[PDB]
This record gives sequence, structure tokens and C-alpha cells, in this order.
Amino acid sequence: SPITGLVYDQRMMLHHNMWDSHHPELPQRISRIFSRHEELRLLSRCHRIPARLATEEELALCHSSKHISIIKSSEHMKPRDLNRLGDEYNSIFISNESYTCALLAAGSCFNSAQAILTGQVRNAVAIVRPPGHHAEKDTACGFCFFNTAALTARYAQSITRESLRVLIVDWDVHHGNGTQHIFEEDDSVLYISLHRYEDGAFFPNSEDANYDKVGLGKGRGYNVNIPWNGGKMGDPEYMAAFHHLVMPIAREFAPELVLVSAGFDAARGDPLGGFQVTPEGYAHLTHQLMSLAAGRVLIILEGGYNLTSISESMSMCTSMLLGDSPPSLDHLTPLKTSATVSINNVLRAHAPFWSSLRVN
Ligand SMILES: CC(/C=C/C(=O)NO)=C\[C@H](C)C(=O)c1ccc(N(C)C)cc1
Ligand SMILES: [K+]
Ligand SMILES: [K+]
Ligand SMILES: [Zn+2]
Repeated sequence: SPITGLVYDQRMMLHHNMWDSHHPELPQRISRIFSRHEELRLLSRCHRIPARLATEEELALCHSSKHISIIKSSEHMKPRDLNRLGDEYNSIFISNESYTCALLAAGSCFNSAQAILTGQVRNAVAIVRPPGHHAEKDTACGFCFFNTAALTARYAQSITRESLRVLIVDWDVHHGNGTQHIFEEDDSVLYISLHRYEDGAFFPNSEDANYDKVGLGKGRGYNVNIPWNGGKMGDPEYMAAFHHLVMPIAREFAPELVLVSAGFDAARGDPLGGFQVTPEGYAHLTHQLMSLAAGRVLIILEGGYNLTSISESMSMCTSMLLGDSPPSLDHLTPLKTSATVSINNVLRAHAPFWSSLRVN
């Protein structure tokens, strides 16, 4: 029978901001999501995967030992040193429990990828924090210490074969700069991100997120950026991006495992995204990805700051993984012109690499 795995560990709530108790990357993000899965009776339908700590050797699959050593050292720091260290990065706060929580987020995901790859479960959801996709090989960034999704892709290959094909779909409203960079020269890991860009004025504020960054060397064509410009986007724009880009490229790539860097900050009500993707929209995207890799899909929480929006959106993704009927959504709504421009720009930049793509 198809089983859905779920991993959650309340110890990941220990990572906190001691200088701003209302910082948006709240410990309550994961507990509210977990409680909503209980209320909707989704949790009881899942196989509970145990959380674990990632080892330093596993962190070294993507990160430098210098970076690992510095984050590890924060476990023993006084508040004044935690404040100073956090200030060395772009948008990071650290507590003595941060390192442990980042290890738990990655270890939880490794156990989930292992459960899927060994056939213990068909697919899985990881309700983890702190997030990972902005973390680079050598630095923490944007609430992220280690790149959980990137590490999970490498971990998956370490327990199978180096050439295991992993698709990472990053639907967090922000560009996963760390994920792109880690796999930029790699043809074994296809990275597809959709993200608010605003001509480089939206976090992480780099032209690296533009559609013309297609990958390097043997990785040329294996990096797909779908940047949004022109304000609020929603379900029609995301469905069109999946229809014309994400799914044709994914099918041509033929992944053996699908990781979703599932931020829910493109959700309706999120003040850090300003977008309108609905829980039914996220459900549709999850169900489309389930048609890939024999259903081998692991959904990894990234960002998403409206407690109610993320709890509803992520629960709807789990509902899809469990085999519930997908929402009836169509492609009849006209897109905002700027979203058409964005999709056409990606189609043009990726036409050389992916024969199945349409011109416009
Ligand atoms: C890091 C983050 C979201 C992360 C996330 O959700 N990861 O996916 C949001 C922060 C508040 C932000 O908006 C910001 C904007 C500009 C900036 N500069 C120009 C230095 C620094 C930070
Ligand atoms: K993204
Ligand atoms: K790549
Ligand atoms: Zn985000």
C-alpha cells in the first residue's frame, strides 16, 4: 500500500531569537503546522519517521568544515557573542540551540529520504526549522545555517549512487541561492526555483536569481530560475509555470527522487512574500510532482511566516501525498502580462537544453 512518512521533532523549536521574540522565523511555525496535521487527522494517517541529528561528516557533503565549526561553536556562546556572530551574516539570529536544531532539520530529512529510497514509505513531509535554501557551502544566510535540501540530495546519492537523479523544486517565494550554487556545475541535480525577483530588488537581492542563470559546465541547462516581476502572483501564474516549464523539464530529466524546498511564503496572507498562492494551489503543485520519480517526493519546509496560512498550505500538501483527491484547478485564467513575460523568458533561455519545451 502507498504510505506517507512524516517527520517532526519539537526540539527544533529551541532555535529562537533572544532579541526579538516576534521575529517572523518563529519556533511556533513548526508546532502550529504539526497541530493542524493532528486537527485534520492527517498525522494519524502517516508513518512517523524518527528525527535524528545530521553528523558533521554528512554536513560536509555540502558545507566547508570552517562554516560547520563556526556554527557548532555558537552552542557554547554567551548572548553578546551570539549577537556579534549573527551580525556577521545577512539576516541571521543565533541562540545556543541553533546548531542542534539545524542538525535535527537535516538529520530528519536524511531519515525521510532514506525511508523513501529503501521503500519504507512512498513519499514524506518534513516539518523542520530553521530553513536551509539560502545557506551556502561556506556561510549562513537568510535564517538558514545549513542547506537541508541540498544536503538531502547529496545524502540520497551517498546511500544509492553518485548519479542518482534528484530534482529539487523550490517553491518558497525567495530564490534558494545556496541550492543553485551548490549544484550549479552538476547535471545529477536539477534545480528549479520559482521566486519573486523584482529585477533583483527582492531578497536575496542578486541577479543570480534571473532566468538567464541556466547552470555552468556539465550543469548547463540544469538550473531553472522562474523569476517573477510586477507584484502579486497567485495560482494561475504558478499553474502556468508548472504546465509550461517545471513539468516538461522534470519529465525530460526523469528524476529518481523529488525534493521540494517547500516554503509557504508565496501563500495568501504572508507579509514576507506578498503573493496569493492558495492551499488548493499548493495541493495542485504537490499532486503534479507526485507523477514524477514513481511518486518519490519529500516535501521540506523552508520559509512561510503566516502561522495559519502555512499550517493550512502544508496540511494540503500532506493530504495530496496521502492520496486524497486533488483540487479541481484549470488553466483558464489569463495571467498577469509580467508573468507571461517571465515564463516566455525562461522558455527562451531553456529551449536549447530541453527539446520538449514550446517556443512561447
Ligand atoms: C531573510 C528573509 C526571508 C527569508 C526567507 O523566507 N527565506 O526563504 C527576509 C528579510 C526580512 C528581508 O526581506 C530582507 C530584505 C533585504 C535585505 N537587505 C537589502 C540586506 C535583507 C533582508
Ligand atoms: K524559490
Ligand atoms: K544543477
Ligand atoms: Zn522564503
